[PDB]
Amino acid sequence: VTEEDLNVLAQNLKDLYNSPAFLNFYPLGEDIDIIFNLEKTFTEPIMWKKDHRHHRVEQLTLGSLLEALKSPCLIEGESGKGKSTLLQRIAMLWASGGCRALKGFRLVFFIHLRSARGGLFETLYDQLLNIPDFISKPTFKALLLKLHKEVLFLLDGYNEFHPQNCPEIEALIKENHRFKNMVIVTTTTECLRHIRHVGALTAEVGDMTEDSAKDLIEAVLVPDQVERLWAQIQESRCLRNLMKTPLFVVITCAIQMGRQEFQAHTQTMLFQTFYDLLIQKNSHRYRGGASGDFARSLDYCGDLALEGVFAHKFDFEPEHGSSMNEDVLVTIGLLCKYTAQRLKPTYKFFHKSFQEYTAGRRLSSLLTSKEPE
Amino acid sequence: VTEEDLNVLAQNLKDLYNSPAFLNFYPLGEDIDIIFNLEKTFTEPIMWKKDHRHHRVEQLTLGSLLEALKSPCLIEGESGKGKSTLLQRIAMLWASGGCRALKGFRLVFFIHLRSARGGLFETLYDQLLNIPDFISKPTFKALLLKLHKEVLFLLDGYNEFHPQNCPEIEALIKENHRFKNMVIVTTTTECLRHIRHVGALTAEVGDMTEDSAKDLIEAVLVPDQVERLWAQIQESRCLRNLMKTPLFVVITCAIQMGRQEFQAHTQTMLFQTFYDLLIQKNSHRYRGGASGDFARSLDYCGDLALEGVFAHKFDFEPEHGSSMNEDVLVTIGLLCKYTAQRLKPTYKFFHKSFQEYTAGRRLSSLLTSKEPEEVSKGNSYLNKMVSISDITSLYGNLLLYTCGSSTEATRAVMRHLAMVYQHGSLQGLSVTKRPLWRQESIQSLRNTTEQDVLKAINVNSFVECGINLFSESMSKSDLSQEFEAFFQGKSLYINSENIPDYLFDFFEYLPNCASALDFVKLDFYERATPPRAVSLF
Repeated sequence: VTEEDLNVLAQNLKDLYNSPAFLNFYPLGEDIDIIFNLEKTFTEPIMWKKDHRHHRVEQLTLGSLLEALKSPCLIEGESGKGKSTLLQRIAMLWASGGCRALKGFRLVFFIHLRSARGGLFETLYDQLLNIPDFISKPTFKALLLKLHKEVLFLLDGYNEFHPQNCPEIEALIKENHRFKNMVIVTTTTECLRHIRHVGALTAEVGDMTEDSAKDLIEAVLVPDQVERLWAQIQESRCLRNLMKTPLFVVITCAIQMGRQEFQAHTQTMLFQTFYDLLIQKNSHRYRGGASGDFARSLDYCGDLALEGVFAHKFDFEPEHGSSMNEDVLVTIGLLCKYTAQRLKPTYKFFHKSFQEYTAGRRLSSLLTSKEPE
Repeated sequence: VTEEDLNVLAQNLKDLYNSPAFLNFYPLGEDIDIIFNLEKTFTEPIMWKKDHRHHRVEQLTLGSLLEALKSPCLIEGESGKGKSTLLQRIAMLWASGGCRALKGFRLVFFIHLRSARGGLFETLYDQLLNIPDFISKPTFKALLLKLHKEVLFLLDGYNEFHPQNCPEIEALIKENHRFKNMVIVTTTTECLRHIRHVGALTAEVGDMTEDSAKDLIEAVLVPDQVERLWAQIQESRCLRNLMKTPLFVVITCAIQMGRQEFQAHTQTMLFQTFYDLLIQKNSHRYRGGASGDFARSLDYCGDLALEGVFAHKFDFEPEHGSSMNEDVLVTIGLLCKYTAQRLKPTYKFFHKSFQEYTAGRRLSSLLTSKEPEEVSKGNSYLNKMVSISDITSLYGNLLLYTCGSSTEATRAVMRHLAMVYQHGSLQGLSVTKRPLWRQESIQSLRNTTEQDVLKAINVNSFVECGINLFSESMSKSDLSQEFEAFFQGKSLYINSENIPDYLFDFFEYLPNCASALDFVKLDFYERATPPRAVSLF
């Protein structure tokens, strides 16, 4: 293998993203479905470049980010599906004849932070698989540098990231000044402060428009069924604004399988299914406690959850000492937190008010409790 | 070996499928026979491409799928013989001079998900066997790619699939974007969601036409024997629609070996043989439990089976916790399930109503049980049901299913038939529908109003149910004091235009109890010509 066939492999890269796995959503193991296939669901992402002060600076979309792009990305957004497969499809835009700055990269490689295997470049072979056999890893670095700007990489899996297989992960980002290719560095936000000193670019995924998010609802629902829902979020302004994030939409999308029109009817009972899903996600992730009883920790801070409605704020600071493990919920996403100086936890995963049902629930846990007191 | 001899091996592939094993059906170890040789039995498959929403999009057959084909297939259908050998014969169509898009592939290889052996390509050698000796596995992949679209592969065995020999199975499908050949990926449906993200094509095997399915019956049966059966599914619309699937056909096909014409006679007793066959298939597949007592789990959910007739639905959600193992039946096929978001189990393997006998059977299991209280528990399931009335819904037929199930015990059933005071239901029925008139009759001369039978309109509706019930436990003279009393104070009225064949049926063992009824009423139009009527008297 030589570099003259990089006009072969490049085409192959364009067909790496030409598959439903990239285009069908939530790609496994559920496949819930979160929403729908990514292409009908896909739209330009609300993002905002931020300052070092810790506040937003300008409003970007990828379409306007294309020529303004720099590397590494410290670009971040609130947890959920997030970067999803939409950046993958952004690559797919590089492979759909997209704007020139998507072709400003002769080769584009999707990268997986979430899974890794020696030899470490073969992770991509263990993922992308289009890796030719002649190219040793040194050869592969030498090859990549033959060009120096003609490759882009998306890193997928920032919380999923663990200590195992940790080296030559920061090398793409920190040693990017000598790796010469550009790259988009995946972030969750709990974690971001682990690379807040590496990336020449940085943006915050702003909450999506409610209206734009209805373009999500549309893909599975009949269009009148969507209009029925459109009447349904008129029920309340708190319901109407749920559509800011695609996740709330997913919360009401999971319900249409049995119904032509529905409500919960409570905005909170909608919210509870999502909490159980949260339990579902973290069962492998108990991170201490017994079985599912890590769940018990949210209950341990239940009178706290009680306090979110009650202390006029959904924001808390985890208790000093062994109870700091309460911020397990940030790990769970019940309480995901914003990196900031003198930072303290909040429930927002997008919309901290989402935690209102649990506060009502704790009261219920009190009402259905073993004794009158 | 080189590629210039791929015009040799290709011909050999065409004779791989040129064998009875491909063409004779169910290919081992039974060979039941399911139906017949595949060629007389073979027809174009009802399939429907589906959307990501989880509903059908268009109606395809393979013949129209030939040029529209894409790869991988997520194409699926309800469990049974399914893809059978019919796709194998589709290959055989590629090797029978078939349409151009079957020859759009220079080489076609049948693949077995069900059995595998290293080296893994030699599985095909251990199956197809036409694998030349020079071709190492790398050589074989390089060779296959020399062409990049000129090979098709059918994967056979999706539930049969296991963890052993699992790698380079998804490589044909997921790494198909670099394997360049097309391929049809076998699916069962319980399993499908394991590749719902790999296949560029996807279709749902729609239930076959009843009429088309008779082309199945024809291959073993004499043609008049088939016509006799054609009269036999006229017995009931539920029987008539059984032919939607080839399996129900197999259920009645297994019976012709001793008979020129037959019935079960119950649509359910037909259904029971199929259940036992289900037990037969899964004995190697006990998947927990002791011996055959995995069967006991359906019984464990027996009061559930009871509920399928009873909870107006054959659909259930398996119990949270260790009992989720109940969906063993999905593994068994008693309850196969549709993949879908927020999915819960159903009995359909094709036609979930098939489970109606087991619900009747559970009641029987209660009636034949070691003690009177379990029987009364079975009886308490009759505190659930109001008269024949419920012929409109799942418990109507239920007493039938109770009876095909048990003998003497249906006297208990006859007791509730005496506990009927509702007269069925009067909705949608009128004493002025039988004559077809809006004007005074002879029956009208007997009364001061236009109506009256209407009030107790289903007095003879009861009788049709009754002849079936009499017939179902084959209840002879044993249940006669009851039936003299059950049709008492009632009248039956027949039109000549709509004369049933089933009235001489009751007259099996008890024609005399006809005089429990008051008047049998007959309307004779068009011509005085009634020899068919008298034959009854």
